[PDB]
Amino acid sequence: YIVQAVRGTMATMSLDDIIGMHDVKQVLHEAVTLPLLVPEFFQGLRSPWKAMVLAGPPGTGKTLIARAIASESSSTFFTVSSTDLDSEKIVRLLFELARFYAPSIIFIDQIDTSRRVKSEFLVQMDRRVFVLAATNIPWELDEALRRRFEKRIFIPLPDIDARKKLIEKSMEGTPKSDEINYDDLAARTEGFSGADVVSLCRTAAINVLRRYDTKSLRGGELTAAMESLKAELVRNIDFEAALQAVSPSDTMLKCKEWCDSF
Repeated sequence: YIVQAVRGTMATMSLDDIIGMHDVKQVLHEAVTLPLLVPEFFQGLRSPWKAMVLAGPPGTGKTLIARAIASESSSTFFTVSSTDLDSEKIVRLLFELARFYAPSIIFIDQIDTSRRVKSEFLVQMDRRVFVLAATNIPWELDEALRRRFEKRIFIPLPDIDARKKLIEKSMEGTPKSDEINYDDLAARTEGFSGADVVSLCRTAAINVLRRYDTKSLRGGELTAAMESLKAELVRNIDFEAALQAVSPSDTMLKCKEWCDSF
């Protein structure tokens, strides 16, 4: 047929391109990578899980860690958003090409989120194909889903040590003064998700543009005032301007009360 949007989801990263999630990494490593590498050990009572759910706040690394395991376990990766916004003529091809192209991992985002959609999903869920699920609100039940996902992993927000290594990782490549304190930034970014840090750095990086006299309007013509922008450094005043603009996202403790209990 004419639906090559599935090939626009396939793949064929690195587990150390991810900062932190040390507990989450060992779980996904034992659950996906090891079973493929020592099958004689992971059979019978040690049969691998065929699916699990990653539940945590938004923007704290669920898609990166999903793609990383696919790279470490040499799995072909299938990424799918839960937005069918006719639609069902894809899952029976996604799972078809997933089983077809050896071991594969299907990551679907926001399972909380087109009528008879869950039909063909469960009708295709119920070689190796490991499904990795992520939701921001695991409170949303639909027990037909909460049943078919036994392992529920809570993936949390970074601590101050993982925050600093994130803040430094984002600022790399960008011109900046040395007077910047990544320890103070880490301390002042308590409660920030992983995506919040990038939004902080993307903001301070362009606060360099805002501290400029915008009357150097120009347009179409390149000005010495615009070749001056290339020399400008991100400074603490930008991070000060960023910290009062970028805010984070009791709110995230519900995933602990949901993953650790029923």
